[PDB]
Amino acid sequence: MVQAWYMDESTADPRKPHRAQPDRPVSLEQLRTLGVLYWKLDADKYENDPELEKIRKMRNYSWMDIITICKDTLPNYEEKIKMFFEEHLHLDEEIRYILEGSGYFDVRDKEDKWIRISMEKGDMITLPAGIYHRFTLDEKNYVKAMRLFVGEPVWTPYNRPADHFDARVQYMSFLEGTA
Ligand code: NI
Repeated sequence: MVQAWYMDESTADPRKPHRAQPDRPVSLEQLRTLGVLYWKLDADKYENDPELEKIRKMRNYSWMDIITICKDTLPNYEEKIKMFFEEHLHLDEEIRYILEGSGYFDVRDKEDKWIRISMEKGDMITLPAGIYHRFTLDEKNYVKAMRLFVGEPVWTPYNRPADHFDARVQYMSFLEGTA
């Protein structure tokens, strides 16, 4: 089962689990109140999976590619890794389906406290436009992820503060409507 938790107060070593003590787990239902949605798939089948196709058609995920984050293969690795972990938002959904390996997507809750989401092979997530978030590898230091997009992609991050954007305003309005 996909795991998420409130983070501790240490600012060192982003790749460690950083579980708050005592444990404060976060449920998929609480994540939905933040607009964060999740599906579980068989990642071995990703090249030809009717279940993935059902989600892509439902959600209008008409575009995809594959990215591999590995200290060796990935160009500008050190710079990209730093960028990924900077708190930012996008004006579009951020949709990621983990094909191999694992990593952490952190999101702000309604009180602007960090929640860490542990994503592993088979896990698919969408972070809504406007949500403040960041990504890091975990201590296994490897992930292969499918990126999906509603139409032709724009990857631009806006590092916090980015509060003026319509996407952020609309997201804040969405938050008023959930539990
Ligand atoms: Ni992002």
